[PDB]
Order: sequence, then C-alpha cells, then structure tokens
Amino acid sequence: SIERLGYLGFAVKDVPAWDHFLTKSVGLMAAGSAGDAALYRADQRAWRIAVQPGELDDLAYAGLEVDDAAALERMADKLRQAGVAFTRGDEALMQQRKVMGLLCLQDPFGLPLEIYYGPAEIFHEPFLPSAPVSGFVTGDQGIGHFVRCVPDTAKAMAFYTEVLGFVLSDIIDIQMGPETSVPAHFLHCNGRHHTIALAAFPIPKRIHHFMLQANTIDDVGYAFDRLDAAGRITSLLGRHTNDQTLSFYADTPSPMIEVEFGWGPRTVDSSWTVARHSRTAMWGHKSV
Amino acid sequence: SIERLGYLGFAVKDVPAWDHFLTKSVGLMAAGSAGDAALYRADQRAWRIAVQPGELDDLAYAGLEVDDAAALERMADKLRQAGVAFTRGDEALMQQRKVMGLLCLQDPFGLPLEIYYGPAEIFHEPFLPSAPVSGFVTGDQGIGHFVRCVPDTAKAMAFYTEVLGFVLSDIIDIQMGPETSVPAHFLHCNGRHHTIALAAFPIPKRIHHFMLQANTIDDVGYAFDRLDAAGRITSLLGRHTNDQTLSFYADTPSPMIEVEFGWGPRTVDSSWTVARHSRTAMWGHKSV
Amino acid sequence: SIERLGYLGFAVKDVPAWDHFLTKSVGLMAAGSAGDAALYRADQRAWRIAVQPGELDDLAYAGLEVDDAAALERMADKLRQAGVAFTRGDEALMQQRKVMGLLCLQDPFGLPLEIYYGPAEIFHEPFLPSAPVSGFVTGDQGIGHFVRCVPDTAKAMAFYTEVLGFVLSDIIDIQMGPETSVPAHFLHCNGRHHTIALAAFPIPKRIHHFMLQANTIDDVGYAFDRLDAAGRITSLLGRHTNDQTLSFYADTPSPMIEVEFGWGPRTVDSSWTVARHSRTAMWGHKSV
Amino acid sequence: SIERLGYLGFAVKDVPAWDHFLTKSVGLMAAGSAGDAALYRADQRAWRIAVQPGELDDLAYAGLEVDDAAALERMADKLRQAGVAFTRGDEALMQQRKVMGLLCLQDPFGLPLEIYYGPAEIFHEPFLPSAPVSGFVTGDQGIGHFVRCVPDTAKAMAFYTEVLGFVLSDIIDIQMGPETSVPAHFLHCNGRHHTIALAAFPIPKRIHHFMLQANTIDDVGYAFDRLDAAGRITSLLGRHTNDQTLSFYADTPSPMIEVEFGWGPRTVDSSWTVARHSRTAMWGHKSV
Amino acid sequence: SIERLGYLGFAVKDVPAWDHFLTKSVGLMAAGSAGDAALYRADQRAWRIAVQPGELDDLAYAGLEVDDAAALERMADKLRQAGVAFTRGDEALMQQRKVMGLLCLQDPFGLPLEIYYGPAEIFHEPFLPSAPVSGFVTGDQGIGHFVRCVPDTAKAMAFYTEVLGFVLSDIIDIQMGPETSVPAHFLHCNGRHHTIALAAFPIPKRIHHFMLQANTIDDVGYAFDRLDAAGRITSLLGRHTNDQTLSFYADTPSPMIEVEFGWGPRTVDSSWTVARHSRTAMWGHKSV
Amino acid sequence: SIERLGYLGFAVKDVPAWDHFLTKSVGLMAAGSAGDAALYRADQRAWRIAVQPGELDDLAYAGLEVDDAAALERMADKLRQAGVAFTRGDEALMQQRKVMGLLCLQDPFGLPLEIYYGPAEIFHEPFLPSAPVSGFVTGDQGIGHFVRCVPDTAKAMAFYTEVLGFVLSDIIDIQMGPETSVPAHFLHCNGRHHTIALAAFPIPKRIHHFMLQANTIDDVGYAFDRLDAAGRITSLLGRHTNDQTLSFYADTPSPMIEVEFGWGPRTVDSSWTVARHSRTAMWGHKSV
Ligand SMILES: Oc1cccc(-c2ccccc2)c1O
Ligand SMILES: Oc1cccc(-c2ccccc2)c1O
Ligand SMILES: Oc1cccc(-c2ccccc2)c1O
Ligand SMILES: Oc1cccc(-c2ccccc2)c1O
Ligand SMILES: Oc1cccc(-c2ccccc2)c1O
Ligand SMILES: Oc1cccc(-c2ccccc2)c1O
Ligand SMILES: [Fe+2]
Ligand SMILES: [Fe+2]
Ligand SMILES: [Fe+2]
Ligand SMILES: [Fe+2]
Ligand SMILES: [Fe+2]
Ligand SMILES: [Fe+2]
Repeated sequence: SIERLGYLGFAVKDVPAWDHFLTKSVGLMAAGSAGDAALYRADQRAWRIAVQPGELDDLAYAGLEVDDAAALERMADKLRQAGVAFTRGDEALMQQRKVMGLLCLQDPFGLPLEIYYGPAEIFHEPFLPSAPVSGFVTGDQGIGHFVRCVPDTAKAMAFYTEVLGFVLSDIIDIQMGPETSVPAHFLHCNGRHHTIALAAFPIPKRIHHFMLQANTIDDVGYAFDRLDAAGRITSLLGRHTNDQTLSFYADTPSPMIEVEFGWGPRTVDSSWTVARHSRTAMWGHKSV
Repeated sequence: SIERLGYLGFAVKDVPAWDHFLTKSVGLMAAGSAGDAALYRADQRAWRIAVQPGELDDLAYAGLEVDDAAALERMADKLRQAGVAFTRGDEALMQQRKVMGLLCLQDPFGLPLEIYYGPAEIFHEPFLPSAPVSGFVTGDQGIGHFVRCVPDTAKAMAFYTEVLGFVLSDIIDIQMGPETSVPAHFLHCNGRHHTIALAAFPIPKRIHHFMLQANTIDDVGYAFDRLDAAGRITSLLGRHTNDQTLSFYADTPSPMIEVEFGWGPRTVDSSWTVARHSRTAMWGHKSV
Repeated sequence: SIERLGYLGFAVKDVPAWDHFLTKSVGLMAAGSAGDAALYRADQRAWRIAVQPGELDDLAYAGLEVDDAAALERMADKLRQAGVAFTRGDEALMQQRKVMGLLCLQDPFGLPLEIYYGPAEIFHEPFLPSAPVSGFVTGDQGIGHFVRCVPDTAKAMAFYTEVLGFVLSDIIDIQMGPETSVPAHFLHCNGRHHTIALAAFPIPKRIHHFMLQANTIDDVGYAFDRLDAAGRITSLLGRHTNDQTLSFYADTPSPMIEVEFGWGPRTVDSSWTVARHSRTAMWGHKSV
Repeated sequence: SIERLGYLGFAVKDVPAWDHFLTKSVGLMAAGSAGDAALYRADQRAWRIAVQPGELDDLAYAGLEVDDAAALERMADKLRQAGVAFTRGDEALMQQRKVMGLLCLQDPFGLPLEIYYGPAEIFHEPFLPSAPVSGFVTGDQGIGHFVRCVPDTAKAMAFYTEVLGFVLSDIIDIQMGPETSVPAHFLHCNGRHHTIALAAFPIPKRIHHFMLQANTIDDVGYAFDRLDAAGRITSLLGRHTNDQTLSFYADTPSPMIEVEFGWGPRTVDSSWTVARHSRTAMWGHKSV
Repeated sequence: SIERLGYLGFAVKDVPAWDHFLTKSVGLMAAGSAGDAALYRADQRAWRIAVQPGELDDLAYAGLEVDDAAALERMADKLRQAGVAFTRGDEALMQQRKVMGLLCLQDPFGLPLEIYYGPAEIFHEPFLPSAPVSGFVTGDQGIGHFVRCVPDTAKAMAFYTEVLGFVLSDIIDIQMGPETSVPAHFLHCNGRHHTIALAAFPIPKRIHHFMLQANTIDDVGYAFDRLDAAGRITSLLGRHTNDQTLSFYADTPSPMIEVEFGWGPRTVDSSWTVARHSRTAMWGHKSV
Repeated sequence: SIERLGYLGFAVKDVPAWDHFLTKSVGLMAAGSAGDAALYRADQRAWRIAVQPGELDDLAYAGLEVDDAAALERMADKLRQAGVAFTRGDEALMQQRKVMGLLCLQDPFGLPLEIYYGPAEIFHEPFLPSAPVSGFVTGDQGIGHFVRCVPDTAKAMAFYTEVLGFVLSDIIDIQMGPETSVPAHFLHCNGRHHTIALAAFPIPKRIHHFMLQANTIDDVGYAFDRLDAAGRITSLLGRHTNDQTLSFYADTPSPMIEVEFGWGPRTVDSSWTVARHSRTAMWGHKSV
C-alpha cells in the first residue's frame, strides 16, 4: 500500500503568479528547476511542489511514496492483479523527479499518479522559508492532502482503497445548496487523518484544493494576513469537524483551485472509527 | 468482534421524569428527538441515550459499535455461522438511529441488540451539560456499561464471548442473602474493564443498572448531592474491587433499574488476568 | 511566628477505647508511653498524639512548633511584649514531651499551648500503621488541624494572629439552625490551608474536632468503613468549600469531640485571598 | 505458556518459627488458614505463601499462573502432547488453593507444580504488613523467584522451556570451590528477569532460596536489620550481575533454605539477549 | 537475522601504537589478552575490540551477534539454504572469543565473519575509560558501525540483506573526483541507523573506517583534541546527512583505515524510508 | 558567611599509602603536585584534596569558600569584629592553593582554616577517575563534609555559627558505651545537610572522618568492595537518620581517621527544622 503523499505537480497558465504565491504568500523555498518545472521545497526533500507551464491550470500529477524498492514491486503486482495499466518511469523521468524508481498510471478519472521510492534529500542545503513560516508538518505523514473531484465516488473509493491501500477515515455531507449535499470521503494511508478525500463536486477541476500543515497556530495566522493582502482569502479561520485541523482557505492563481493552510489536527491509527458529519467546520470557515 | 457499547434506548412509563432525571440530575444534554424518542447526549455523538414511551420501563435496545462497513459484514458472517437470526436495519431505522448500517438481533434471553457502524457526530453543536458535570469518559471505551440479568449465565457467556467477541475480565460472587451469592461475570471488549456484566439476579428487569463515567471525582460528588436532593440514592459512595471505579448508585424513574455514576477506574488490555472477588466494593457502597 | 502544629495531648475517661480508636480504626502506630500518657505515631516523630487518663474528655494541650532555639526565644519575646504569661518547661517536661525546649502558656480561653523546638525523631523505628493506611501528610504542614471553640472569636483572632502569627485564610458561615450561623475563621501558619480554626459553637468542649490527612483517597475510603463498623460515623464523605479536603467525620470516644479523616486539599501561600463561604461542603458531608 | 509464579507452599518442622519469620522479619501479612496451612499475603491476593507442618522442611509445591480457563486447557494440551502426567485438581483442592481451576503435576525431579487460573483477590481487606515494608513488587511479574536445584540442568531446561514455556535469560557460572563452578540458568516468563533459575547444586533441598522484591531500597535496608537481629543473615547487601537486583540473603527456619529480599532490578522483554556471567554479584553479597 | 555488530578484531603491524591509540586517544579500557590478542572494552562486555599482530594492518574479523542458541541454529539454516560455506567454531575458538557458540564464514569478498551468541559480561569489573569519555552507546545497537569496501555493491547487498538479514536505510552518492561518485549503501539490523555500509571505494583495505558512538557532545569534542594532539585528525567536526551523527574522523595506526568518533544520531525502525543523499555531511566534516 | 567547604589538606606519615588509597580505592584523579603536596581531583577544580608529608597523620587545613572578593572582605570584617586573629595569605600561598585571595586563621581548638575566593578550574583537563566511580556530587554543595572533634561543643558551635555563619541542621546523640552518648551537632552552609559536624569524641584526632558523595548507589557499592579488598572497611552499608545519606565507612592510612563514601541524601534550605535523633543510622552501618 501507498505510505504517503510525497509531491504534487501543477500545470499552470501563470507561472510567475504561482511562483510569487508559493514563495511570498505560502512561504515555500524556491529550489531551482528540473526541465521546464520550477521546484519548491517545504523541508529536507529536494522538492515537494513542481510548477510547469500548461493550459490545464490544474494538478498535473501526484507522487505517491512507498518505503523501498521491494514495496514498489509489490505495488506493481497489485496493479497487475487489478488490471490497472501502468508503465515504469524511464531514466529521464527518474532523473526529473529525483527518485530511484517509479510507476506511472492514472486513477479511474484521469489524474496521473506516480508511485515511487527513494526520493532525494538535501540536508546540506537546509530549508529556508521565503515568508515567515516556522516549518511544515511532513515526515511520515507526507506533504499534506488534496481533495480529488470525481464523477463516481463509489468507483473512486474502490480504486483508492482496494488497489492503492488507502483507508476510509470518515464522511462529511458537505452542504451545497438548500436541499443538496455531497458526501465527501476522507482517506488515510498513515497518521494524517486524510491524505486524499474524494467528492463528487460540480467543478471543472481535478482537485478542489491542496493543503499544507504548518507547525504553529501563529504560522497560520500570519499566512492568513499575507493571503488577505494578496486578495486571495476564500474562508475565514476555522476548525474542521473530522480532523480538527485549524485552517483557512485561499485561491491559488489557477481558477477554481484553492489552497488550505492549517495547523493542529488529530492524527489517526488502526483504531480510527468511521463516523459521519453534517458539517465541514466545528467552528469558523465562513466563506468570503 | 464488537468494539464498544455506543448507545442505549429505554422504553419508559414516565418520559418527563426520565427527561428531568437525565438532564438536571445526571447532566446529559437534551438533543431533540427522533420519531417518538427523546435524545440525550454525553459527548460529540448526535445521541447516546434515547427515551421512548412504553410499558416495559426497561432497556429496549443496546447499540454495539464496530469501526467500519467491512467489520459489520464480518459480524453478519459470525451471526450466520453461529445460527443467530438477524435482519438488516432498513433505511428508516438507519435514519432513526443516525447510523450508516446496522444488524438487528436479540441476545438469547430477548434483549434487542443493534450492531452498527458510522454513527453521526455533531462537533458544530458542542456538548453542553444540563447540570454541573465536566464531561464523560467515552471515546474508544464507548458510553459506559450495563449489567445484564440472565437466567443462565453459562448460556449468556457463550453468546457474548463466542459470538460477539467479548472477553471475561473477572468474576464477583455478589452476596445476596446469608448463604447465597450470584456469580457476576464482567466482560470487556476494549480498555473499559467491563462494558457488559452478566448475572443471574432475581429481578424482573433486563438490566440491573447502566453506568456512566464522569471525568472527575468532583463530578461524582456533585452528582451524588443532586440525586440525593431528588431522593434517589441507593448506595453511598464506594469503590469497586475489580475495576476500581469510584461511584454511587441511584434509582432511575423505572422501578428496579438503577444508574451508576462513577470515576477513576483501572483499564484493561490483552494482559488482564481473570481473578475472583468475594465483594463488589473494596470500600463503601453501603446500601441505603 | 508558629511554624506548624506538632502534637496533641488528650485527657480522657476511657483510655482503652481511645487506644483501640487511634490504632485499629484511625491507623496510628502505638509507640509506648511517657509517664501516664500512651503515645501514638503517624510518621518519623517519636510521637504525635498522647492520651492520658482524665475526667476532661478533651484536648489537654497542643504543641506548636518552631524551627530552632533562637525562634523559641523570639516567641518568648513576643509573649513578653504582648503581656501573655508563660513559663519555661522544666527538664522533666522536656523529657516527657521529647523536645529540646518549650514555653508553656494558655490561649485566652484556657487551652494549654506549648511552643517548642527540637522534637525527637526515630527513623530507626520506621512507621508501621496499625490499620491499612498508606501514610499521613505531615512534614512542614504539621500533624493536621483542630477547630477551637471560643466564646469570643474577635478576641481569639487577635491572640492567634497578633501574638502567635497565624494568618486568616477564609471564613465560613456555618449553618446551625434555620436562621442561625456561626462565622468560623480558618487560620494557616504554613501551606496547610488551616491548622487552627476558631468558632463560637455552643458545645462544652475545647475543640469540635481534630483532623488527620492521609496520603490517598483509598486511605480515606477504607478508614470510613472501619469507623462505620465501629458505629462512629457522623458525616458521609464530602469535600470542603475552602480547602477542598475530601473527608469524613466520626465520633472519638470522648463525647462531643470528633475526628476528621481526609485527603487531597489545596495548599496556601502568601498569595491566598480571604474569601467568605456560606457552606462547609462543596459536596457531601451529610450529617448522619 | 506459564504467565507468572503465583504462590509457594512450604512443609516445615517449625511452623511457629516460620510464622514469626514471615511476619515480623519479612513483613508479610498473616491471612488465616486453609486446612492445616497457615496463609500469608504480600498484596491483594487472598494468599501468596502457605506454611503447613511436615518433615520435608522444604518447598512442597509451586503455583504457576495462567490468565484464563482457555489458557489452562492449552496447558493441559501441552502436557498431554509432551507425555507429562497430570491430574485435574478436585473441588476440595480448588477450594483449598482458592482458584477456579488447576492441573497438578511434577517437574522431572519431583517438585509438585500446580498450573492454575482465577485466583481469589480480597481488596476489601487491604494489605497490612506485619513489619515495616512499604509493599512488594508483584502484579504481572508474580510473587518473586526461586532457584530450583536439579541433578541434570539440560533435562530440567528442556522441561521448563519446551513444556512450560519459560525462556532463558542468561547463565552465571557460580563459583563453588577453587576450580569448580555450577552453571546456573536463569529463566523468565514475563518481565521479571528470572522467575525460576536452575542449578546443579550439591544441597539436599528442592530449592536454594525463594526471593521477594520490595518497593524501595529502604525496605531492603530495614529488612536486613530485622533479619540481622534474628541472627539469620547469610550475605551482606549486594547487587546481581544479571538482573541488577539489590538484595541480601538470610536463612529461613528450614535448614539449607534461604530467603532473598531485594529491590530495583532490570526487567526483560522479547529483546533480551542471552549472555554469560562469571560472578553472581556486580558488588557486595559477601557471604557471612 | 543478525541482531547487532558485537565485536571487531584487527591484525596490525604496530600493536603498541594501536594500544596507545585505543586507550589514551579513544578512551577504551585495556582488558588483558586472549591468546596473542590484546583486548579492549567499551562497556560491560568482557571485550569489544581485539588487536593481534599481523601484516594485514586491517580488520581481521567481525562478530555478528544473535540473541540465543536457537537463533544461531536458524542462521546456520539460512547459510545452508543460501549455499554459503561455514564451520562451527570449536571449543578453543569459543574460549578465545568468550562466546557460547559461533559460526565462522566469510562475506563474498573475503572478510571473515563470526555469527555468535552468549557473550561474556563482567559487571564485577565495571568499565573504566583510559581517557576522559563518559561512556559509549552500545546496548541493543551493538558496538558501532564499519564501512565495508567491496568490488561489487549489488553482490554485497544481496549477501548482507538476503542471507544475513540487514536492511537498507539509505544511499549516499559520495563525491570522489570532479565527475565521479560512489553510491554507498547504509544498512541497519537494529535501531542504529547503520551498522554496516557498503561502498565500492578504490582503497586496498577491507574497511574504510570503524565508528564508535560516545554518550555526549563533549565526549566527541574532547576526543577531537586528543586525536589532534596525536596528529591523527582527518576531518573537522561535522554532522551526517543520513543519520545525523555528529562526529569527526581520524587515522588509526594502520594506513588507510580511519576511526570515526561521534554522538547524537537519529535511530531507525520498521517505518524508515529509503532516500538518497548527494553529500555525506549536512555540515562540517571538511577533510584536512 | 561561608558558602561551602572547598578543599582539604592532610599531613600524613605514609604519602604513598594515601596516594594509592585516594586513587585506586576512592577513585580520585591524581593531579600533580604543588610544593611538597600531592594533589587530587574530584571534579573540574584544579584540586580538592592535598596530601603532604607530616607526623600529624591528620587534617592539616580546611578551605572554606566564598563567592567573590567582596565576600572575602566581609569575612575579614566579621573576624575583626569577633576578635578572631587572622592573616592574609601571601602571594606564595595564593599560588600554592591556586586561589585569588585567602584569609588564614584557626578554629578555637587549633584547626587551621583558610577562607578563600577565586579557585582555579581546569575544564580543558576533564576529570578522569582512577577507579570506577561515575562522578562526585560537588558544585554549590562543595566537596563533602567532615566531622570535627572538639573539647567543648558549645564553644565550637558559637564560633562556627556566629563567626563563620554555619547553621545547625540537627543533633544526634551518638551512643558510645552502655550509658554514654555524645551529642553531635550537624551544621550546614548550603543545601548539603551537613558540611561540618561537631562532636566531643575521645579521640586524638582533629577529625573523625571526611566524606565524599558519589553520583550513584552503584558507585558506593563498587567502592565498598574496593575498600574491602584493601582490608579497610569499618562499617557495613547503611543510611543515616538525619540526612538519609546511604554510605559506608573505611579506615584511611592515618590511624583513627576514617573516610565515608556515600550517595543519595536529602538536601536542606531555609525551612529545615532542628530535630534530635537517638541513632546515627536509620538502618545498617553495623561496625565491623
Ligand atoms: O481538510 C478538510 C477537512 C474537512 C472538510 C474539508 C473540505 C471542506 C470544503 C470542501 C472540500 C473539503 C477539508 O478540506
Ligand atoms: O460496575 C460494577 C463493578 C463491580 C460490581 C458491580 C455490581 C454491584 C452490585 C450489583 C451488580 C453489579 C458493578 O456495577
Ligand atoms: O476542615 C474544615 C474545613 C471547613 C469546614 C469545617 C468544619 C465543618 C463543620 C464544623 C466545624 C468545621 C472543617 O472542619
Ligand atoms: O536472583 C539471583 C540472581 C543471580 C544469582 C543468584 C544466585 C546466587 C547464589 C546462589 C544461587 C543463585 C540469584 O539468587
Ligand atoms: O557514518 C557515516 C554516515 C554517512 C557517511 C559516511 C561516510 C563518509 C565518507 C566515507 C565513507 C562513509 C559515514 O561514515
Ligand atoms: O554524615 C553523618 C551523618 C550522621 C552521623 C554521622 C556520624 C556517625 C558516627 C560518628 C560520627 C558521625 C555521620 O558521619
Ligand atoms: Fe482540506
Ligand atoms: Fe456497574
Ligand atoms: Fe476540619
Ligand atoms: Fe535469587
Ligand atoms: Fe561512519
Ligand atoms: Fe559523615
């Protein structure tokens, strides 16, 4: 099974706006480039987010990490047994992503996924944020989460759980209109309450948002003010019902894709109990 | 196996007396209604205790929780293999109990049991006690315990352990008369020393009492005074020999059914050793 | 100023009943005799309570401790300056009380007080309780407290505070009848919330009770059952409003003198704020 | 496998001397009798050591505890499979030992062993030591250890490990004469570094000693002085090389059987590494 | 699988220089001799490093520890199944190495390995360093690590992982020349991040260095000055990218073999993720 | 007032025996010489104990430390005001003792005292014990204590308290014969329960013993065995009634002067209460 979400690549219409957004607003460290992709760091990894030019204005790929070469081969076996098509990343791709091995596939609705092992770390170039942020919570919990839009949640659930080994944490009926809600399914693959959530939202993007977790409440408060100065805030500060992350949401430069910046959630383990919630926020998160 | 006791439903002759008892005396939060049942909360769950009108003046059903849908299906398999009749709760029942799935059955002596997963939580409506109580100990240990009256303890033991997966903690020979005792069997299914105890008592009720565990010793002391003002106390403060819960007992409005309100027990795990005790109280619990 | 209450001597009509009471019920260690006084230990001190025959059936003297010889001389100076009569204990008295020096005086209403330093300790004869009690809280807080009955609380307050150096913690209006209360004044001289309380009670004794503090809640619970078996309980378990001691009261063999046996209070310091309370118990302590 | 050593029974020529020894010297609580056996407590168990009259002046039986009835049946299966004779204790024996079930057998060299479950606990009669000892370390580690004398250590090892499930901790070559040593094998069955040790000593007793572990270093120091006053000391204070228990040894009233009274060892788990030691004491334990 | 590295034996041209180096510079305790080998201690073990005369000026053997006799037999089975030649150490060898059993074999490139159990400990002769060092970190992590030079890292990896049970922690591309690096593979067999590393270095020695871990940063700082006074320093203080050990390197008296003396690394477990690093030092370690 | 005891100088008939005793038995570090005095270290100070040849076979001087130059001048003022003769140590003496300033005087019975400030520390030559001892407890508590023999304890008390600023901790009536005891007075000048004790013993030495405090109980146990091998033990292990130091006593090479080697006492402060004890040992310390 997948151990954690390790990296995200975006294909965007405004690379300079994304550069400013990720550095001056979010606080990530600029880390050069690989091919036509600008790279950004959040920790010791050589990169965590890549931004390349493209008309998609969307998530172009997600990197799903396993712990060693044998684990990668076991994932290849799982894909074969499930009848899921995949190819082995060639040397050029391995060098581009800075990994020792990877499998390239797509989820049932077209999102490219890369299962990899052996990422590059550069502790001799210690992390230096571009904006005041004390650090990010990554480690065994990976880079953060994203909310994946899908046309058929049952079909998506079968793939992410049965093939990739994610596990359902809980469900929230997210209120859309007066008498309409969407049942969002929150999945874990480590202690992070959710790494991927699935929801049948009526938006034209592969994801609704990606989320980064900062070390302190002040990191979140300060980031809110930076994103507010940029005119990007989409939610007030709030705390989620299911994972108790205290966060806010803001627009990225790609229309309809947001970022969530948060702190302080609960973590999970083998004893997590599936439950259902009728709201996304225990408090706050008013849309603005 | 069952993971924890999640909810209790009572059918009672005096619904207003039970309402006052559960709120002003015990401290639970009134939480509206579902059908003809008044609902009461002790924590983040949408409800923990339900009270409906009925001549039984007794426990009408107990909700036994599992962690996910697959676990529920495994319980259905266990029931099938054991030859225990059950039905799947329909949509109306699921909506009434606020659960994602449930199996309806009875124990060997007629107590309706509901095995369920995916209960509703409402963190956006934070718990507010109706009387001064700092909170209840629930979580992975479930709502509390009850002592089930049975005509044949061996038969009841076989069902609760072999079919439902409870595990014997210990036995107390409860003194009844001069030369008479009843061997009460205390069973766990999580860290709570007992979730269900079985005893062959000569009372005309399905249960002897249900128990709630408060967060502090003062919660217990204050509750004693409230129940004393109500004229309901049946035991002085005391501490049990087996789980070291410090509690008192009081009458509910249903004759012969008591409530226990306690604090501070030991918890159990895979290393618990079966032992036998000759008294229910290490100290206190004098009957009044 | 007085540093702590160190010892108590009783003159009683039934020495054997007091012996049984202090050992088998309370748990103190029998420690031989000095003259016609039977001695009892609670800790490393050679003795803490003395019981001698006498018709008083009351507290015969209280030992008030200071830390060294110079402190004793300063107390002699305070007594002289205040015009309070005193004598210096002679060699025989010093040997009887096992102290290096002492001043003998009375409070304004006739209770003999002994101010002393240099008590005997016998760590080579480690404490061994006579009943199941894990130990007592003594140390810098002294042996416990007593509630002193006085005809004029203002006069008593002036003596205990201005002459002896006690400090007011708080006041409780203790309900006596329908429209009658007595303002009990609780005084400290160390971290123990009260060492002496003063009250104008209509009883024919020098004290209402003396109190010992045990190390654990179970010590208190077990002691309650022992005193109940002896037919001596006068209050149910409860917790005080002012010091948050969790205790019960019981009769000693001397009519109208009780003992309090408790656990777990708050302690005080230079920042304690005088406040007023309308009840002695936050919960419990129902009289029986 | 055996979970812990639970009880010991001795058959002795001088029952009064053993009574005084176990109470006034060691500190155990006298706990009545069962049949012709005097009982002694160290904790919440109804009894831990039994003393009956007999010419053996030796260990008459050892009680080996398992956690439940099913575990006892699994032990019966192991005995059957190994060809080890055993009988099931009858009702009279169960009542005598205060257990819910037991198997009676002998080790290869004649020591009666009793494998049992469901011992009696009496928390309503809290432990009260007969001499100043703060308490004993028992719990999941059982009552202590004994060193079993055997004529063939390999044969004894095969039985205790393969049949009963004990596990070798380490070996000490115990110096006997100038060029002679005995390889003592120390076995665990829980966190206690050793519960049984095997050694081919030239003594005419079934055991060399039994050992009790007290809670504090002072407990050990005080006990040394009591046993010295009794003229029973056989070793000065010392600390063992293998388990780092700080203890002393003394004679029991049965010739050639000693007691060890100790504190503060290391505990073990699945990661313990077998090692060999050339001395029993890292320091101390000089024979006197 | 191998549990830890337990001992190292060197065959050297200058035994007195090695003696001075290990004692006065490194701080090990001289511990007599066994045959023609001088022995040195770092802890409770009778010996950890042996130095014998020989023209090799290299590591002569490495002792790989398992926890018990059965584990040794399982290793013999693994060797047999893998077609790896081995012999059982005879009594003379067992006595020389002070072990209860051992298997003698070589790795694929000629380094003698000894798999053993039951080493001698001498707690009655407590460790006394020869130079100011507070102690070494050994225990379950073994004596330290060594970096093994091999002509074919893949072949060496297959042996150390598949046969001996070591597990890959991570890889560092160690820069050699302008456009040349060697991929060093770091292997664990316990919590120590690496016990053996494999690298295809162009040196004529079996190992590049061995490493000892001291308890404090000051131990490392003081040792640096001692080795500097001896003219042996080869690296400044630094900290590694992969295990975060803070250390320095120095020459041993055998040309081309160094010692590493360090403190304060991260430890590993089943959750360690394979990663790749482009530098050996996060900071420092400049070669001098 | 004096802040702590900093150093001791002995004048002895057998300098080599004292050298072996202090290093191989006690564990102190040899630290060269100053004039005709051999120096020994216990910590970062350039020296703590000096040994010079002399027929006295006794303590030749004691160094009493203050914190700065102004404090030394205040001590000179106290001496002047008390009429106590003193001289200022000259440059040669300052260089010999490695201090920035000192006053030379004697106590009322002839013991030379040196009050000093600004001692030399040599952290670049870290402490290295000569025998297995983990370290000594010194710091603000100074080097240890000594018991000073005096012909008139009242006179000695007046000097040590009124002139030097020591403070009485407690008194022990030390049993000498059948109906004879000596009241030993234990004095502190920092958190060490006693730095100097005064007693009217009938011995022909200035002191009865000096004491060093080691960091661990094992340090004490191991030291006992070393001193026993040397034939010097004078007491078994024991623990004191007043300071709860766990120690043993042994003979130094100077007849009638002993050393005490201990661990783990209580410390004192402004709240210490004077008490009296009838024994020196709570347990142990049997004379041998
Ligand atoms: O991390 C999260 C936890 C709970 C809910 C959301 C969410 C809210 C609105 C739309 C989509 C998801 C979320 O992001
Ligand atoms: O929680 C508990 C623990 C031990 C005994 C009882 C009990 C006492 C009297 C009657 C029935 C049960 C209990 O409720
Ligand atoms: O310790 C105490 C704290 C508060 C009240 C009392 C008290 C109650 C009734 C009568 C007298 C005193 C007391 O004893
Ligand atoms: O607990 C123990 C640990 C180590 C050795 C012994 C021992 C010593 C002498 C004779 C027999 C055993 C022991 O009792
Ligand atoms: O412990 C270690 C951790 C990381 C790298 C090295 C290393 C550096 C240079 C040459 C060989 C190995 C090392 O020793
Ligand atoms: O540190 C100490 C504490 C208490 C007593 C002594 C003592 C015992 C015998 C003779 C002199 C002193 C001592 O040294
Ligand atoms: Fe989110
Ligand atoms: Fe109950
Ligand atoms: Fe009171
Ligand atoms: Fe033993
Ligand atoms: Fe290294
Ligand atoms: Fe001393």
